[PDB]
Amino acid sequence: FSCNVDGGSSIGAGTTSVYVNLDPVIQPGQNLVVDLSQHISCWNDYGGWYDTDHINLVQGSAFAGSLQSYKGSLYWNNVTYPFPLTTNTNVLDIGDKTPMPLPLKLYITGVVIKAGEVIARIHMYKIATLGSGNPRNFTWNIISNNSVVM
Ligand SMILES: COc1ccccc1O[C@@H]1O[C@H](CO)[C@H](O)[C@H](O)[C@H]1O
Repeated sequence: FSCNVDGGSSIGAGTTSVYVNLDPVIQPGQNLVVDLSQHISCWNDYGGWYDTDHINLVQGSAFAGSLQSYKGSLYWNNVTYPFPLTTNTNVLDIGDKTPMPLPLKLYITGVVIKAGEVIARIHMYKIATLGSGNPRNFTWNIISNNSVVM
């Protein structure tokens, strides 16, 4: 099982930065959408649904540092969860070698967000089908490319 970010080199586990464009200006009523399907894709390393991968997001996934006070929602694979995540999400099954963009969106409710700032840490868990399933942990550190004001 492997993923990449913005079509980059393969990732089998660990923490990776994911850079996103955010609305440069917001008013207190406005909530920011962060469509992570535009950046993260994963695939089965055999294809053919032979040793199928099972992926979910993990309890404890949350906003980072400054935004710990923020509220939001996390859309994952047909369900919209409160964010930060207080439970593990449903499982997405990955069996094709053709990359699947992750069905993952984050909704977030002067300068409030800095470019280069980690705004959320999303923990993802993988376990396959054969043997022990060779479980792996991924963390996606979501970082804004730009300032967001007000
Ligand atoms: C990059 O690693 C691989 C390269 C080539 C073929 C298989 C590879 O890893 C296996 O992939 C499987 C299907 O995704 C399952 O995820 C196994 O658990 C994992 O060991």
